[PDB]
Amino acid sequence: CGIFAYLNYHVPRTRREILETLIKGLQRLEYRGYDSAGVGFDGGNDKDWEANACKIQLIKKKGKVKALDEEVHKQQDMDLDIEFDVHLGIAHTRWATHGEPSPVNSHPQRSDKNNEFIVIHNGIITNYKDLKKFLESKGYDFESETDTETIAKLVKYMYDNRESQDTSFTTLVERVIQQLEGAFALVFKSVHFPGQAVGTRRGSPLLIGVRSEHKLSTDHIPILYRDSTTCLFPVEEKAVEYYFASDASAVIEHTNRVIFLEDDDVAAVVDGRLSIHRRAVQTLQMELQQIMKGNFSSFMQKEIFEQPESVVNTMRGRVNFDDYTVNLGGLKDHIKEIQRCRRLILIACGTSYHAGVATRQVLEELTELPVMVELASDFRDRNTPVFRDDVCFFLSQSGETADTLMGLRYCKERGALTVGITNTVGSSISRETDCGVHINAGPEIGVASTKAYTSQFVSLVMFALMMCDDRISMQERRKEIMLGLKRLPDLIKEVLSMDDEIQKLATELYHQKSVLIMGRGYHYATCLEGALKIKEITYMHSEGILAGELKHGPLALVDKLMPVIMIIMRDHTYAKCQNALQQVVARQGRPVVICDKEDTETIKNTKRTIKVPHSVDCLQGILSVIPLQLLAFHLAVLRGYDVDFPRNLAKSVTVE
Amino acid sequence: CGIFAYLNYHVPRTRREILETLIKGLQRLEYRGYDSAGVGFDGGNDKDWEANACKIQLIKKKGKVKALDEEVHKQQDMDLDIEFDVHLGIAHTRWATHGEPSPVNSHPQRSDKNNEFIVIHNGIITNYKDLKKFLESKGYDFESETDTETIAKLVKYMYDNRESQDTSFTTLVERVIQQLEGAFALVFKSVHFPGQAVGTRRGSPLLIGVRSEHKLSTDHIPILYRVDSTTCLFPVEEKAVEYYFASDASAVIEHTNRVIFLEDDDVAAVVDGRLSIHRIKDHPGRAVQTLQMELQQIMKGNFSSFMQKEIFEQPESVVNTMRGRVNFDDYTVNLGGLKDHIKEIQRCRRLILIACGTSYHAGVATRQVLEELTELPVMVELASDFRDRNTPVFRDDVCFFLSQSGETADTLMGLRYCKERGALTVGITNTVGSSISRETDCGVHINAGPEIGVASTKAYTSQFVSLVMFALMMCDDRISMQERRKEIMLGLKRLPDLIKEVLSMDDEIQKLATELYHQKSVLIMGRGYHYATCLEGALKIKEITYMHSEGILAGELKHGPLALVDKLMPVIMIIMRDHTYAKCQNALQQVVARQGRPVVICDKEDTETIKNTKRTIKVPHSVDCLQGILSVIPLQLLAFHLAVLRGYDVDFPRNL
Ligand SMILES: O=C[C@H](O)[C@@H](O)[C@H](O)[C@H](O)COP(=O)(O)O
Ligand SMILES: O=C[C@H](O)[C@@H](O)[C@H](O)[C@H](O)COP(=O)(O)O
Ligand SMILES: N[C@@H](CCC(=O)O)C(=O)O
Repeated sequence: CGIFAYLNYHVPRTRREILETLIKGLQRLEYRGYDSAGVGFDGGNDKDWEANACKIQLIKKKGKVKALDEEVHKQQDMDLDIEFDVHLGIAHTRWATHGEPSPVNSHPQRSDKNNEFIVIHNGIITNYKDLKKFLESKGYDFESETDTETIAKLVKYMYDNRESQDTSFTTLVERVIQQLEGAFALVFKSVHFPGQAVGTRRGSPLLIGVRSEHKLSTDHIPILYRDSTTCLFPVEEKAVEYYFASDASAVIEHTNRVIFLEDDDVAAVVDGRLSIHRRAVQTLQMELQQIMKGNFSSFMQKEIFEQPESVVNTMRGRVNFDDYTVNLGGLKDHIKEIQRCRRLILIACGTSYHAGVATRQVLEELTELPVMVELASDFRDRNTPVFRDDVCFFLSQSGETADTLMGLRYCKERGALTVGITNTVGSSISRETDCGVHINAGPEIGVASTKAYTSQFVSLVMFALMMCDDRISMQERRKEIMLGLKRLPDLIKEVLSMDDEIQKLATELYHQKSVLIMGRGYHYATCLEGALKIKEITYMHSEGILAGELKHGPLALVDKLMPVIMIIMRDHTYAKCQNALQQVVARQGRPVVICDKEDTETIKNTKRTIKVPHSVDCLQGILSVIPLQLLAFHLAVLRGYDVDFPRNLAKSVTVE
Repeated sequence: CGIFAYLNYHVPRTRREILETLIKGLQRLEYRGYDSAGVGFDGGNDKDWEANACKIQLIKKKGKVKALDEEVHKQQDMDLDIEFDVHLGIAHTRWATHGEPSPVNSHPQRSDKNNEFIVIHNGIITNYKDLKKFLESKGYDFESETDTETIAKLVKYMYDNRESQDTSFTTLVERVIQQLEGAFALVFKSVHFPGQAVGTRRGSPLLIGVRSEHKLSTDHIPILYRVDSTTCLFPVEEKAVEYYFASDASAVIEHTNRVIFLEDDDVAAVVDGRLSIHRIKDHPGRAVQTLQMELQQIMKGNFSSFMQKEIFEQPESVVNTMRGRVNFDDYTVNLGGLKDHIKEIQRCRRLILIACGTSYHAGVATRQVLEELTELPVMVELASDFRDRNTPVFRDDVCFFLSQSGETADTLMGLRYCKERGALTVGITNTVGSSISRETDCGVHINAGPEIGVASTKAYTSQFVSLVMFALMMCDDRISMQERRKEIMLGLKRLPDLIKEVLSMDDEIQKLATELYHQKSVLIMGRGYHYATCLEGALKIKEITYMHSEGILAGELKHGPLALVDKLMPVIMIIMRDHTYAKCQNALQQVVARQGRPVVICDKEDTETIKNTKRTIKVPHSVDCLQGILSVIPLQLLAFHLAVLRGYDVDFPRNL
């Protein structure tokens, strides 16, 4: 789900300039949820913009944002020419995990048939059923099945029972959040408070961007508790443009000056002045180019072919190849205490969990500690034992995944040392961990993680290299690995140069219903992540099978018709991988083998081979997964699917 | 693959009776799979059995044992009425590895055209190439492509080059095995040692059954290192005795339940009707022990298949697993196999469960209750991956090895890995005498009865119960857990009848089987206590039905796999009444929202889901940590019925 609102205070914008700004903001957030969308602006057709703030218009439609962008336009009642000196517009894209993504269930919600209060919500209210029965008895009629409607029908209830004729919009919102349980990020708009917006959060992101050619009155808004030296506003004049949003990608295009709110911070823009109730106006360290497709037809394709660069960025300022030293600044004050601990636990979901499987072996090798890799959802169901001398890693590209974040607080309660491996600065997981590392792979827009996986991979390897930098016996092993990392970017380029060869094989498989991907050792993770990618964007039934497990049942599924992909690399499991290949062939399987270029034996005896360059055994997983990223991509194109917006989900599961 | 030899010593038997005994022995060994069988016995039709001991007749044939029996009685030049006071007959079922199936490549292999030496072999001789070259240079011509023939030719080489005219049959075999490499179980017969038998093994099971109406000299055979009445097994006051060599107790139990399990490099010899055990390496020996196995346990009975029998007898096998171990009269659990080690186990700091296939699923299915009741970390490992990674193991680790057969290579090698690192090892097995039950410090025999079916059915649920019972032992001193222990044990008390209740819904499962008859994929979704149910049910349907069933952790849906859901993909969901019930309902709403129409396995009294879901398999409620047994049985049956509908033989391996 995404939030975006545009408040232009004394900056004349026509009704078209505002709508094209709300739509453009949702496009920046569409990857967080594209099942439905909606906008909320002022209606009426009066030249004097003052006589129009009493009429709220809601345009909501099922589908992606492009379905809403067309619904907004070509309307017979809205005149897109009205100049507004002051105006507020709120927008929202929804990830409909439940029920149908109907316009009635999309946001902004309303509080009545006249739109006196409209709210956009990101999160879940854990007691909306109680709030629904209380509001129904007082005389409020509910229309939608969502939990957001109980927030709109309630802000009006606090308005219908106030004490003074002019209670601030903050007071109303403050009484609402006190009756709301769970997490939420809200942005209000009302006809009673024209131009005023109220943005409160609790367990969900919500920042406020600001732009103005004039000087700002301060850079540290003082949080208040229920004047000219308290609010953020232009000094001499009134020209200012605010940008409420749940992410920074929707605001960077307009300005890089935002104010990240905090839990229970009730921001309020009144008379064009931003004030917080119950901060720091800062510069974003992001360039627009980072969230642009460039010359690629899709974000996912860009993010795959940019892995040579993102790998370099992950190691930048951390790996020195002249003296073979590794230093992760985020762990300098804790590395000593980590080494005195007795166990590593890696906790994550989906592709981030695979990154742990991909590096478990080398972590065991170089730390000599037990390494346990856990799926966050299952980790929580079982109340896994955790102790004070456990070091718990939490791998999360977004840094907001629910099950991973709750697992973190579970481990903190038991006194464990917590470490965050994130791709998002200021995220919940990066803040609430004792320490952490920012993989610094750049923004990931494609729903299917690609560079985030390889960057997590490299990051966990760098940690392993630190944990053994005092072992004489492991010095040569460290050198081998670091020389591999030095050569890794160019080898990734070599893999990407086989893009057309991968595309050809894709034309041989796109019609199939299933594909089994088999590997072991360092490439168990490879066959799991490759199977997940193909599931996610192609919708083929791909499954990863541990090669050593074939003989124990799954091999019965292999015949001449069942597609099979095998991974056979020149590491210590080569002979065993060859035995698995022989078993597949005996069952009449005709598999595609991802192997090393020098593996002449495999290349001669196998028709379809993807020949990747050889790297260090504990790094080869990075090179062996990329062909499967590309394969998943091409298969999706052949089948007529979008690689950036796979069906039935969105990016980052921030609510469970 | 299957070995059987019958030695009647001063127990008169006709040639017919001997041949019928050999055939019957192989019939008990067919369930392992094979492609050819043969027998070796004394030829000649001289009415005096003593003059026929110099003519070894062979009858080998490609095909099933039934065809062999027809060839036996189809011999015009053979008189079946000759009575042998002393005679040795050997039989074999072959699973070809070296040399295609054929009469010549079948066992017994002979040393020359006169059959001076014959041998039956289970396994593979690795250095059979080098050995064949050597014997050919010495003037021995080979007639088969089997590695086994080198054994028959080599024993004649030692005989031909013996130093004295009276070198023992044992000495010859000792010199043969000292030149062999690989795995083998062997039974030798020769004209130069009439009436004598020599058995030896290395990495392959070989046991000896014994029967006599007279008292035996001992129940503990002492090892003889490189003779008289005080050193071997024999009937005391008279000569009559019968010996049964076999690679599987199933071929012996109908004649006797007193068996000797040989160990690696043992050379067991019967000379003058007396059994001695030799070795080349407080006094070691081999015990004559009693098996509680019965012939009825390895017979289909009234069932049409072993799979059907072993599924539907699970009420009885669960009861047998608990017999003598659970006392519902006073809420106590006592696994006798752990008496001398339960103290040390409770002082250890981590549990590691190591297994393959369905046995690994048994660990996943009990991980949570083990964590809960032991409060120790519990790590569940796939044996093949456990080996590849050189997983850290410590002296204070308790390592469990789950294995129905007790011989699975990766599981067995994992055991020896942990033993080297000083871990306390525990075997959870279902086969007496197996390697894993021997080499572990202690163990528990799940006592499910022999598993003859190709797929693990009762073994899985008996492993499940066995690990729950161990968990109940580990917390028997905790006041805070008394109630929980009582709840679990009253569930075990009621479990047999609840299984019967699930088996009474077989008709409902058949209806589901016809609905999936034409389907190529099915997703089985669950979490918590039923994660294992999803993985195990998915494996059964893969192994038995040959369709692409996959287990998906419900909590992982929104992280990618949910993209497979639509109106066409068959889905089975598990929703039981435990603490994850609300999260399972969430997963169901996520599937339905994407046009999925899943079949739900739920509690009988879950009225909400039964009304909102078309087809539901309604199982009875048990304790949360025991429901996995009830929820997996409908999936066992589903795989069974789908296979029958598609014309498959559920008792036929496939996995070759
Ligand atoms: O390709 C799949 C996605 O990348 C997905 O599996 C993702 O990994 C999780 O939904 C959470 O990821 P983060 O917690 O790292 O944001
Ligand atoms: O239906 C599944 C099979 O039974 C298979 O997965 C089996 O579990 C393994 O081959 C391990 O066998 P053991 O239990 O003998 O180690
Ligand atoms: N390797 C031997 C015996 C195989 C077996 O049956 O175990 C052969 O192929 O003849």
